[PDB]
Amino acid sequence: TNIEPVIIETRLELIGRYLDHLKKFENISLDDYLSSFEQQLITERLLQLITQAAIDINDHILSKLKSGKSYTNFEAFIELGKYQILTPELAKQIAPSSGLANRLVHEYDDIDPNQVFMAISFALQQYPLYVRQINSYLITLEEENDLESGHH
Amino acid sequence: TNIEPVIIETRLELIGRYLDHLKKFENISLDDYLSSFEQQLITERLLQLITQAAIDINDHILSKLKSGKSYTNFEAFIELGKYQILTPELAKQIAPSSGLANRLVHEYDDIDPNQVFMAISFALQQYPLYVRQINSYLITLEEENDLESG
Repeated sequence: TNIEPVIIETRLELIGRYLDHLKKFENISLDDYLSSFEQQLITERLLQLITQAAIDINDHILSKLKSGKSYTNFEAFIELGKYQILTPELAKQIAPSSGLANRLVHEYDDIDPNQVFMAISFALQQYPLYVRQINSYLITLEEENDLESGHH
Repeated sequence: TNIEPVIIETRLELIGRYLDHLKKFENISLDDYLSSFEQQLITERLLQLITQAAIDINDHILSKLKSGKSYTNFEAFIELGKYQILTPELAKQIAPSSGLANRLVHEYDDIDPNQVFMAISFALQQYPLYVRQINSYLITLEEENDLESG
């Protein structure tokens, strides 16, 4: 209806490409990761852009569904889970990771690579589910719109 | 004055680490760069962190030297040059790179690697001078602090 699918689809595509490259680190050992600033830089940027892309999708959706309402990045995930856009279970699991987009940008003097190593596996598990659920939401909206007004 | 040297020293140390790694990309060819997403990710984050660290230093300095006044990231560089904390020549050269910290974070769907490639060379030429000039400024603060005490 009011949401613009191209803004969302573009970001879902980028998240897919970011995840494809992040998956190359799925089996890296702790020792190898902690020894390589270069691999930390790659994964930190990928995690930052995945989470920021998801934040931008969420803000756009809520700007059309809950116009004039303000949400923190954490609250935005939970609200999508309340309205069946994400499952409440995924929303609650993935909402903490929303702080990564901020800490990797502004708390660069305080990045513990042991913690980022864990965030890699959490993102590879959670954000493919996020992409599929947002994508399913788009399909449902389009179907409901087609049913309401005939084929588009 | 009310400046906390630890804030500036920690960011200068981080900029030094980032520049040492960015230096590994000083002589790469553009065609290879365009073909490597991993090279683009590494250099993008290094440029983002260098510029954000400098912005943070500049914001701290000006929050004490010009409290109450607000500056954009571009204007913060120029103001430091105006007060000879940086040279006006370096401040003018380096101020446009200050937008990198925002574009690499929020305009991730609109990054031209050809422009980032150019930004590598600019940052390798300009931010070593920035680090030296800020370090000279810290020394003047320590000298002043030595006078006020002993």
